[PDB]
Amino acid sequence: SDDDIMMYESAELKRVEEEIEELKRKILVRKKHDLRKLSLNNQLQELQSMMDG
Repeated sequence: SDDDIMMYESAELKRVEEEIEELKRKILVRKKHDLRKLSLNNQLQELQSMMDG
């Protein structure tokens, strides 16, 4: 059964692949999240300074 083992490794490779695609999807969600968070942080700073002077 060395082609049973091979079928197991083949199934494990497919699973890891789907994890990497899922991970890549997360990272992209997180980049857009963090740009938006940065952008908001700047808007609040401009606002604070506007009330300052």
